[PDB]
Amino acid sequence: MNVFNPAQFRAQFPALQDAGVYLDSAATALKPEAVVEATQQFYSLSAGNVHRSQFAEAQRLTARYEAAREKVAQLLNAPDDKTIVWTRGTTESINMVAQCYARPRLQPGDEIIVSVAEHHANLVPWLMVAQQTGAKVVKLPLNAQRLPDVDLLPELITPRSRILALGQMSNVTGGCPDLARAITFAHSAGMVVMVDGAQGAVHFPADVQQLDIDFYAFSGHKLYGPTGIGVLYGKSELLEAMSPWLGGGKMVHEVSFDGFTTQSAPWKLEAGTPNVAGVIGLSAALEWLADYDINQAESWSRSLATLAEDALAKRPGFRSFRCQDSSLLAFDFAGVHHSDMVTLLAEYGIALRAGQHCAQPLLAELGVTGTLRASFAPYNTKSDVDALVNAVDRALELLV
Amino acid sequence: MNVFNPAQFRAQFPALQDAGVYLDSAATALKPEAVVEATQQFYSLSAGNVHRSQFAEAQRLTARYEAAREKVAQLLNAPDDKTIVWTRGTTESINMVAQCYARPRLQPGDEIIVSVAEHHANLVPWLMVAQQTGAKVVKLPLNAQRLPDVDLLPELITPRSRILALGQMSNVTGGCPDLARAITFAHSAGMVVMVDGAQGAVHFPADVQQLDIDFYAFSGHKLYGPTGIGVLYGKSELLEAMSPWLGGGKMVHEVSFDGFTTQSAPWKLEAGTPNVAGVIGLSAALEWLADYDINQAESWSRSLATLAEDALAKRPGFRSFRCQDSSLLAFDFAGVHHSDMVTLLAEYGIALRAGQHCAQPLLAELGVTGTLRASFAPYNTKSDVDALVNAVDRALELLV
Ligand SMILES: *Cc1c(COP(=O)(O)O)cnc(C)c1O
Ligand SMILES: *Cc1c(COP(=O)(O)O)cnc(C)c1O
Repeated sequence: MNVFNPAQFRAQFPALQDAGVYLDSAATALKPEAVVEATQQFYSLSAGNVHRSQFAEAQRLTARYEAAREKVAQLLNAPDDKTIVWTRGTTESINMVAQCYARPRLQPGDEIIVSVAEHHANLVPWLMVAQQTGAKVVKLPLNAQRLPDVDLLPELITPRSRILALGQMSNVTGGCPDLARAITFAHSAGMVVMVDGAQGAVHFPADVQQLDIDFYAFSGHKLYGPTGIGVLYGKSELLEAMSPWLGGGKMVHEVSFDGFTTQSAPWKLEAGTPNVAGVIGLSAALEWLADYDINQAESWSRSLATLAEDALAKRPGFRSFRCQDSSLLAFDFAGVHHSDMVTLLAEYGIALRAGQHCAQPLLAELGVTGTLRASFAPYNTKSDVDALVNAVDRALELLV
Repeated sequence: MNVFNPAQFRAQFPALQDAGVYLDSAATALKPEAVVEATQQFYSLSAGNVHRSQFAEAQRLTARYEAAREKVAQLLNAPDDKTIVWTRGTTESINMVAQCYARPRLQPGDEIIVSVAEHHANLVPWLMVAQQTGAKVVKLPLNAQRLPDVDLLPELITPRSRILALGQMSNVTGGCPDLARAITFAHSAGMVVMVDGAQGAVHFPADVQQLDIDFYAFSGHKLYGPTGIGVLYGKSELLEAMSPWLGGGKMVHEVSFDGFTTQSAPWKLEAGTPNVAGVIGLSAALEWLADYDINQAESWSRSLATLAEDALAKRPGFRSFRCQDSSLLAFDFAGVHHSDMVTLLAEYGIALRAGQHCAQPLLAELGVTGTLRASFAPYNTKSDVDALVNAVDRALELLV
C-alpha cells in the first residue's frame, strides 16, 4: 500500500497559512497547488491553434482537458467515459434528471419518493417537476438510527411509484443509508434512483457499477476543485433516453427553421461553450488525488472528528447529530446561540459554520432550528482538534 | 480627452507572446493579467471567516464579488443591479427566457419571430419551446446588405406575434441590425424582445435603457473573462414575472414536503453554489476594461480588419462576408479548402478558424458551406495584418 502521509497531503494547500483552523470543508474545499497552477496556466495560454513559445505547456493542458471525463469515470468506476456529463454543479445535475428524464415520463398521480434527509438540491427539483406533471412527492422518513428508513420502502412503494431520490451521505449527520438495498427495492418496482453524491463523492466515492446506480451527481468545488463545475453520471440507456437539456451550439447536429437534430450523449446534454477552466481544474484535482489512498485519507479525517467529539462530549450541554463516526460533526450547546459561537470561534482563529445547511426538512425532524458543523479533511491536523476544543471552552466561558 | 493606446492595452495580456497572431477573439478572448491574478488569489485563499495573514487580499476579493453585478449594470447602463442574473453563458441565459418567461405564456398558434442571422443559441431554444407549446417559429430573412430585414418586420408581425429573437451583432458578418427600430416595432405589437449580445456586449455594449431592451444576454469568456460565467439582463418586471429556473438551495426561501417559496430576483433564478471564481473573474475583467475607451478601442480593431480586407481583396478568389466595416472578418477563397488554409496559417503563426460558427441558416442563406474568420481585438496590431496577408499568400502558393 502507498501509505497516506497527512503532512505531505496538507503541504499541498497554499490557503492553510492564512486559513487558520479550517473546519468548513463540507461547505467548500480548499484547493491544492495542482488546481491553482493548472488554472493559472489555462488563463495565461492561448486556446487557439498557435503556440510560439509555450507549445509544451499547451499540449499538457489539452491533455488534461481531453482526459477529464476518463478521470471522473475512474473515480466512480463507470464502465466508460461517455456516461459522464459536465454540469455546473450537483444542483444542475439533479434538475437535469428531473426535467430531461422524469418530466417526459411522469403522468398525473405518479409518485416520487424523496428522503427526509435530502439536501434541497435533491428535493426542490422534484417538488417542481411534480407540480408541472401532476405527480407527487412522497416522504421517506428517518429510522431510529437517524437514516432514511430504507426498510420502509416496501410499504411506501405503490404501483404508481416512479422515482426515488436518495442521498449517498447526508451533509448534516454524515450518515450513509442502505443505498444498495434501496436500489434493489426501487428496481424491482421499475423505478429509477437519483443519488446525491455531493458529499459521498469526497469521502466514499460511489462504485456505480456494483451499486447499480442509475444517476449520480456531485460538485467539483467540494472535491478540491474549481467552482462552477459539476458531474452527472448516468447509465448509457438512460442518457440516451433523456431529452435534450439546454438548446444551443454543440448539442445540435443539424439545424434549420423546420427543426433540429442533436448529438447523442453526453454532448446531447451539453449546450454552448463548456466551462473549460472548470473541467481542466477538475481534471487536475482528480489526477492529483489519484496519488493518495482515499480510505486512508478518510480514516484520518474521521479519527480527528472522533477525538473532537469525545472532547466536546465532556463539556456540559453538548448535543451531537453525528452518524457513523463521520468526518462531519454537526452539534450545538444548550442555551447558546449558534450565531454567537461561530462568531467567537472565528475570532479565535477557528473557521466553521451553522445555519440550516439547505436541509430544512431534515432539521425539522431532528427538532432543531439549525446546527453548528465542523467538518474534517485529510489536510486537518491533531492540533486543529485541540484548538477547536479550546476555542469552544473559551466561547462557553463568555456565553454561559 | 484620452487617446486609446493599443501598445498599453496589449501589454496586459500574458498570453500574447505565445499566441502569435491571435485572430480568434470572436470565439474566445485572451485574458488580462487582472483576471489571471484575481482567479489565482481566489483559489489560493480560504473563503471561510478566518484570515490570519492575508486579510487585505481576502477583503479585496470580497469587494470584487460584491461589486460584480454593479459593474455589469454599469456596462449596460441598467437601472438597477438587481436586474442582472448570473448564468453559465449566453446559451443558458436565452434558454432561461424561453423556459421561464415564454413557455408558461405561449398559446398554440402563437408566433415567435427569429432572425435568420441567429447563432444556434438564439434559435434552438425557440424551436424547442415552440414544439413544447404549439407556438410556431417565424423566420425574419436578411435584407440586401446581409442584415436581418427590420423594414420587413411590420409585414411579418401579426395579431399572434409574441416574441422577437434577434442578435445584436452576428458572429459571422459582424453586422448589427437596426435594433432600436426593431424594438419599437415589436413593442407596438405587445411583443417582448430577446437580444443575443454575445458579440455585441464586446464591441458595442448595449445601453439597455436607451434601446428599451427587455432581455439581453452575453458571455464572460468573450469579454476577456473566465469560462463558465454569463449574464442575463432583464427588466425587473420581467424577472419577477418569470418562473424560477433551477430548484435548489439559494433560490428557495422556505422548503417542505408540501411545497416551497422562492427568493425574489435575481436570487430566484440562481440555484445552488454560484461559479464564484467566474463572478470574481468577470468582475475583475470589467474593472480592468473600465479604464479604456471601448468606443476608441473598437475603432482601432475595425481599422485593422479594414486593412486586412483591403489587402486580401487584391488576391484572386477572395470573397468577404463582412458588414459595416466590422472588426469581424469572415471570408473564403474560391477553390481552396478552409481546413487546409487554417492549418497552413497556424504554421505561419496565425490563429483563426473555419467552420459553420453555430450559424447554419445564415451560411445556407449566404450560399456557403462554411467560412474562415479573422476577428480583430484591440490587442492586435498593424503588424498582425501584414503577417496575416503574407501567410495567406504562401498558403495560396502551397494549395493552388
Ligand atoms: C453542496 C451540496 C449540494 C449542492 O451543490 P451545488 O454545487 O451547490 O449545486 C447538494 N447536495 C449535497 C448533499 C451537498 O452537499
Ligand atoms: C458565443 C456566442 C453565443 C454563445 O456563447 P456561450 O458562452 O457558448 O453560451 C451565442 N450567440 C453568439 C452571437 C455568440 O457569439
